[PDB]
Amino acid sequence: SVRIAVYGTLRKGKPLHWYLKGAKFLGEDWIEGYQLYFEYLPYAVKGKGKLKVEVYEVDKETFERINEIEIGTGYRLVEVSTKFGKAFLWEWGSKPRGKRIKSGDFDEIRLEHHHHHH
Repeated sequence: SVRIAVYGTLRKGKPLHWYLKGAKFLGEDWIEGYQLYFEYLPYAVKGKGKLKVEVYEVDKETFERINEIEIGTGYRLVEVSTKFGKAFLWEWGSKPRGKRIKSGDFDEIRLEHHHHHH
């Protein structure tokens, strides 16, 4: 069993969340020392600010499957502290791209959707 903290693509409702359909959701938390950027993909890089994450417990097979996904190419595995204990997080390994999401919450993009269609 591996504990992971996801801030983007793997979060509930996001493009790759189906990989976590069998995982156990522990709750959300905030990781200090990270900034969030978004172009076509979400990027968490070290910097001043806090990052919203969803923390899950996944089995070995599930973790290995996720860590094999092609899109994970540009991210590297790091460890972060969460209120549920240490967890792994996929940190973007290059300069971030796209606009900064000031709230540190990937859901800010949905708020934009809300503003345009509702």
